[PDB]
Amino acid sequence: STGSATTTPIDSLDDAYITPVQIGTPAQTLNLDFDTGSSDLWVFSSETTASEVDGQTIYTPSKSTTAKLLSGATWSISYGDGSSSSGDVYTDTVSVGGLTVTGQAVESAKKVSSSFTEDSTIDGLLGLAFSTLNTVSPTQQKTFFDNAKASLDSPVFTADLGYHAPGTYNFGFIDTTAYTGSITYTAVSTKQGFWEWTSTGYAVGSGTFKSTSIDGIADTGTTLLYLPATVVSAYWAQVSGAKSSSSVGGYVFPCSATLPSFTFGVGSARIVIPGDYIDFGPISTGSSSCFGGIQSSAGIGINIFGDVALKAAFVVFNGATTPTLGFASK
Repeated sequence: STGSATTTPIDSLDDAYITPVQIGTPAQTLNLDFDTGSSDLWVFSSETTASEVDGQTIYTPSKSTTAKLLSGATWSISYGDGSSSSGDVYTDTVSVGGLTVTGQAVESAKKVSSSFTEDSTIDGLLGLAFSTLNTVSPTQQKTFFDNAKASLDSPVFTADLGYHAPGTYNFGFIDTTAYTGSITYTAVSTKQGFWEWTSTGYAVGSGTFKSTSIDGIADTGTTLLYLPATVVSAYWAQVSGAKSSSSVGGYVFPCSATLPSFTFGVGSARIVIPGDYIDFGPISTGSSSCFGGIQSSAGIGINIFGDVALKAAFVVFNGATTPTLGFASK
């Protein structure tokens, strides 16, 4: 089997992407944030504290003939940005882009933090990291991908995120029309539960490539590119007036600037992030200070190849017995 679903930016900045997902019988379609940096499929629901719901579409398990309470199971998750959610668990039928999993754990939120409430466009998350990170207790649950894997034509999914435009998540096949040149595959460590890999270096604009190992995660659920302070300083030094602002919370730059590209290495291959992808616009409406899309990872504890990086590539998440990651230009 295979699946193919379009993913759409939630706003004009590509802060996140939503993908429609069918849950239950008859189908309830919710728009979920596919997150290769976590491993829980959770939804706003009929159980979510009323004051914490503001425009989201909810899953109502009592209206699904295939929903079953997973008795005694609870979940609770905290994300890198400090947001969180928790609740109980149902199993139900879940379909993405025509690919169906029966008995998928659907984690129903009883509580969500303010950032989730405030984002009316995101009805929940669909985790695509390794199932060892799943938070369900006392019986850990598998991700949608893990459950689908054995049925897939090939044990892979691909992320093809758009820059200010829709893109695609495919399951079970590689669309050879969706990228240019060849795909370069690189080793993955699953030791921390992430799609963790080592970039071979970087360049700023038309500058020379610096060969240096940068361990990080491929994370579709993180907006920006978070890299070591040395790398980030070298990038922003090429933008007149750019500075790190503790009050704003990262590097800002004059909105009058033209940003240089940023290249990262994948083996001997190179992915180029155009400068425009690094512009996140005014820090507040009307401001002439703009927020940068490359930020320091210092204090996170890991480097993160988030959407800024991933949307410059066609990315293969290869879930074979020994997982790997592939990157192609597009």
